[PDB]
Amino acid sequence: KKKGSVVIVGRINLSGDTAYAQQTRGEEGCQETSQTGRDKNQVEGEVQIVSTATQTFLATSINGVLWTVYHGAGTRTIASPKGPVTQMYTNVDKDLVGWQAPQGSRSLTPCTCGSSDLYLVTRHADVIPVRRRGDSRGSLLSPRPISYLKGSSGGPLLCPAGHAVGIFRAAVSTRGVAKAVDFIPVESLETTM
Ligand SMILES: [Zn+2]
Repeated sequence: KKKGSVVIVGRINLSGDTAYAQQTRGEEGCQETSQTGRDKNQVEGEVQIVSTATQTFLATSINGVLWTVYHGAGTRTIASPKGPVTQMYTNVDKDLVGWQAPQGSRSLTPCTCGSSDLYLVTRHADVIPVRRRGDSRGSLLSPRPISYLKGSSGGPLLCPAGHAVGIFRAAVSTRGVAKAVDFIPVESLETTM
């Protein structure tokens, strides 16, 4: 057998004054699209909700590349209107993969602000303040159970101006409580590019 494609199943809408998740495809259509690799749904926005047959997570467009984590996507293609699209970037050492950004998506601009006051966008459209603590680390201003972050890998960390600062990769927790986050800095994306 052959593994299916990653499938865009929704998005995190950041266009207005309120952030909210939108679903664009149900479970049945997702499984069919994963097998065929043919997705004719219109794509919009910067942060996509994506799914395989077994996992769901996020993917974020930055600089014309739709980025996500290797531990979610593996080496899978992504479904597109013309069929499955092969990864343009794969780096298991960074837990990073990327495809060409879908037609209709909007790309975040890489941050050049040098700010340490960040915001993590989750699959439930929570915008979580995060204080940057290193090249790949930031602390939650309000810790919370890791349950609330599960499924948000591939989502963005944003600066106050809405630039992309990094891609959410892993949670740092003590007794099931997430106190910090580990992320792929945008500079690591820009180098890979
Ligand atoms: Zn910025």
